Amino acid sequence: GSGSPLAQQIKNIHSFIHQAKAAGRMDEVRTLQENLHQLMHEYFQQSD
Amino acid sequence: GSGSPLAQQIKNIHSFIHQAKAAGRMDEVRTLQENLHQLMHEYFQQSD
Ligand SMILES: [Co+2]
Ligand SMILES: [Co+2]
Repeated sequence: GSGSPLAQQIKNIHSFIHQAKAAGRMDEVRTLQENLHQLMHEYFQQSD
Repeated sequence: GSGSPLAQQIKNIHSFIHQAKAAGRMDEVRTLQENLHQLMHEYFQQSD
């Protein structure tokens, strides 16, 4: 594929984590970290 | 690609975060999250 949709979502969530910290919303940071974790599982597949 | 040496380091650090959490070492989780953050900046060539 040429869209790299998951890489784009990862980049966005990364940015959103810094923004939530800057807003004083560490609660939102936690949820976004969980979201980033899931995306990393989708993107970085464990493989032989 | 997702199989580069850098991707392997990301996979490793990700696993180490789970292990540190299991050990109750949230201090180590934080340091490892900072390391993951840097690797993601390298891999996705993102700036803050
Ligand atoms: Co995981
Ligand atoms: Co960053």
